[PDB]
Amino acid sequence: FMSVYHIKWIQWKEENTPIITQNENGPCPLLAILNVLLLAWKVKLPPMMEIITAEQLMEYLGDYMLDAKPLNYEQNMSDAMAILHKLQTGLDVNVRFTGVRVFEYTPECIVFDLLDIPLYHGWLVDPQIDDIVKAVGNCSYNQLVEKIISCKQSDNSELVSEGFVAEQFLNNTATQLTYHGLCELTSTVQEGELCVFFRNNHFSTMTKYKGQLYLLVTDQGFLTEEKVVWESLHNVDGDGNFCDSEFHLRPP
Ligand SMILES: [Cl-]
Repeated sequence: FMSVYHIKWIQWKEENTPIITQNENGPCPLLAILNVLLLAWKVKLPPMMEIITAEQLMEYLGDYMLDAKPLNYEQNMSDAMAILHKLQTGLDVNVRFTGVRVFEYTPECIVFDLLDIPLYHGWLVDPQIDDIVKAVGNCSYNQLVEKIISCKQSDNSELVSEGFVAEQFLNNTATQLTYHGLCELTSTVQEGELCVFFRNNHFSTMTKYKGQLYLLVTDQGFLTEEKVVWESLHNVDGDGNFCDSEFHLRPP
């Protein structure tokens, strides 16, 4: 399977900087990870370049690992390279609902750790609602759907309660971003940090500028719109504000 991606050239901190736009693959982890490294100027593309294969994207990412090498790192780099192909053949990312950096460990955590790129989500139980805090506890998404099923079958009333309360949480927060998650993300990401944001099995490049969270606009529809670079993340539901590469509102 050969995939081709269109490169958008933007002015990022007053320097000519490429971003990879999504094709049929959509907002896959590979684009979100690459775009962090391109914006950080840790990977440079040829100034010509308009188009790039998934294969070349992979070569660039693996070359960046051998170049950023500073015996066991060899194993980890090799394991990361094998795992790196899962970044195109599905990533099973499993959040916990207790913190913006908390996920169930899967071997793909090897890639983010070796690349030293932070991974975040904002699917967070509101700590002010005690029955949800207790019902969800430390569950991963996958553990909670299992807990719901087990707990509804229980002869113990309390456990049947936690089951229904956990189901209510999943139904009511099905967008996979909560207001509390958005607040914890905003205060946790540092000014100018480049990072990956996980929501609804989609990966986005995220930054913070003057206290405000933005997602990099990767949608193919905006390839020639130089003034659409960032989208504000300021609410759980509805569209953010489209901004240029300097975070100013795109004129209507
Ligand atoms: Cl800036």
